[PDB]
Amino acid sequence: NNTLYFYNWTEYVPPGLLEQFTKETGIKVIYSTYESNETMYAKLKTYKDGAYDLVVPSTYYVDKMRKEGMIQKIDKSKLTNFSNLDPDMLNKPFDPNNDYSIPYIWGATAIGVNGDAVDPKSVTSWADLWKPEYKGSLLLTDDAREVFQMALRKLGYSGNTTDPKEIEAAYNELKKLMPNVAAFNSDNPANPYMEGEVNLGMIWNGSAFVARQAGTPIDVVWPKEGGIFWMDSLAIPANAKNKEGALKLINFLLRPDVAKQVAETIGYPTPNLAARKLLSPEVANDKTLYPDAETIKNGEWQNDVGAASSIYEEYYQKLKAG
Repeated sequence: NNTLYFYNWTEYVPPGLLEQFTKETGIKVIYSTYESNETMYAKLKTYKDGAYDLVVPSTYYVDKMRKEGMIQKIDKSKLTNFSNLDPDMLNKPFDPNNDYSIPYIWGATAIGVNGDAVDPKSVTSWADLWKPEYKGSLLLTDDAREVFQMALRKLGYSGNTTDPKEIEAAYNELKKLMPNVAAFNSDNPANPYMEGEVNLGMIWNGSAFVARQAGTPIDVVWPKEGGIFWMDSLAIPANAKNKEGALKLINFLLRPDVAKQVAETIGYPTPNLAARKLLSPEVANDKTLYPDAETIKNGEWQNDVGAASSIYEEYYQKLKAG
């Protein structure tokens, strides 16, 4: 009866959701996926094929979009399930009062290892991926900031640096890893491991879950230097034709049964606290999904770099060329 345009990352909405929403609301949602923020960005500033009413950027893209005037304000008064959000995902300084973004799903990037093929006790750090022996067998997520952060951490620098010298040094190191790289995948990184065309590499903790779920000896190792933490937030584009509907779609995503239902299917963790008490105990206590306080303490959240995004972005495409 109404139509809504939703652009989101690839494995987050499982078959059955959007339809459920439609049963309830009578709103028809035209769904579209993207595999990276860089992608989603270059699109929103050019076309319609992508999405207009609802998009989902990483919190590190929120200030930059907000500034370009790309996303508008969210009336959270119409978002009555907002109170279910864990308060530790709300004081963030890129949107202190959550007027432009709504926590949706969080996760981590770490080392995925093919059990029945490689000994998980043998890989312990990001540093190990540079060993000559992993030649032509590594999977890398197709994310500039995640690839830099892994090399940046291997060197002892912050993954949120804004120092071109540091970045450049990571670039240099990233060049040594080139022979080891079999693929770049931001679609569903578990896939190549399951197809078994890669032994070890980077892995999102949620897609390794859906893969185990299907019987793949995919083990997740927290690296000695960190683990890359990130969060995806719902935002409403400035040129949205249906912001009223977008706020419905958001409150739907905030009802605890919904979030509960998706998190058990896609494994990525929910910042929805209500929905967390509802989670089966095999999921809620899986430390590769809801890692302990000492482990987030040792990893680092991907944050805004500002104008320096220019350097990561360019230096990454060079890499993907070279």
